[PDB]
Amino acid sequence: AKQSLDVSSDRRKARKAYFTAPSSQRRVLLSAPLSKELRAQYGIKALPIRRDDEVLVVRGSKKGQEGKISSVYRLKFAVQVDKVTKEKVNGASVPINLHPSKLVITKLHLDKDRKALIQRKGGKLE
RNA sequence: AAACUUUCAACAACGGAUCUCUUGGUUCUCGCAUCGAUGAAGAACGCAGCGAAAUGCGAUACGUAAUGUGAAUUGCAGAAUUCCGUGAAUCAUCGAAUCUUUGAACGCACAUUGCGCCCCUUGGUAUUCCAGGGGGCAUGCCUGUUUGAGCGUCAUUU
Ligand SMILES: [Mg+2]
Ligand SMILES: [Mg+2]
Ligand SMILES: [Mg+2]
Ligand SMILES: [Mg+2]
Ligand SMILES: [Mg+2]
Ligand SMILES: [Mg+2]
Ligand SMILES: [Mg+2]
Ligand SMILES: [Mg+2]
Ligand SMILES: [Mg+2]
Ligand SMILES: [Mg+2]
Ligand SMILES: [Mg+2]
Ligand SMILES: [Mg+2]
Ligand SMILES: [Mg+2]
Ligand SMILES: [Mg+2]
Ligand SMILES: [Mg+2]
Repeated sequence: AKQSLDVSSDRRKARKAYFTAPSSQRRVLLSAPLSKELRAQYGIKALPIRRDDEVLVVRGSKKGQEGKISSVYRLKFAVQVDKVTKEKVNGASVPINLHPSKLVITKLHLDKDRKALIQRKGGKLE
């Protein structure tokens, strides 16, 4: 239950705040949990998702597939992961949009800001 | 007997009801006090690699700076060794700037993209003419400054 008179339980307001979120807010909204191995290694549970992250799909119809995130398509709230495609009938190959909450990060793209982000969230960085 | 006409069903039409949704409205409550001659509200015209609008901006033109975040944007195209970085982004924030023609709108005028005058500077053999660049020139009122006007009026003068 809500205890503060600053946040809203209004469903209409929550949906406007989701669907009209700018990209810097959608980055936090498009978070993805880590794997068992990375959660043991880094001490933290979920991070905002990145391009060069390696992921495993754990839901839907492409579950159990691997790849690198080809694109974080924040305008569609989606991630496009290579090796996860739809073969069209003309021979074209279109990327299937995935949600990061149905993904599991199995290898992070680490740089200085990601390391500081892990340490900020309390992570082991090991 | 058909055709025709009528009724009913199924399927197909016409049409967009019903149901289920909802980034909208409505009403109540709480908190706050902030437009403009330092040029507002409003208007017109423009601005994007491909845009008519909406939204945003002003010839620095869907923006510049600065700061925070930290890798997007994307409908295509392009750029993406910049990506362990004073650093992507139609991102957030926003204290520095720009801000066309206007508009209370302020040289005058305006059904004109009309006509002046002043200063500095530049070019044309130029203080005077023509041109370009920059800066000015409204009204009422207040305080002050300077220059004045009035036998309104006081001293001082062979
Ligand atoms: Mg990070
Ligand atoms: Mg009301
Ligand atoms: Mg203006
Ligand atoms: Mg205005
Ligand atoms: Mg209008
Ligand atoms: Mg433009
Ligand atoms: Mg437009
Ligand atoms: Mg600019
Ligand atoms: Mg940007
Ligand atoms: Mg913005
Ligand atoms: Mg300018
Ligand atoms: Mg402006
Ligand atoms: Mg005239
Ligand atoms: Mg005329
Ligand atoms: Mg006066």
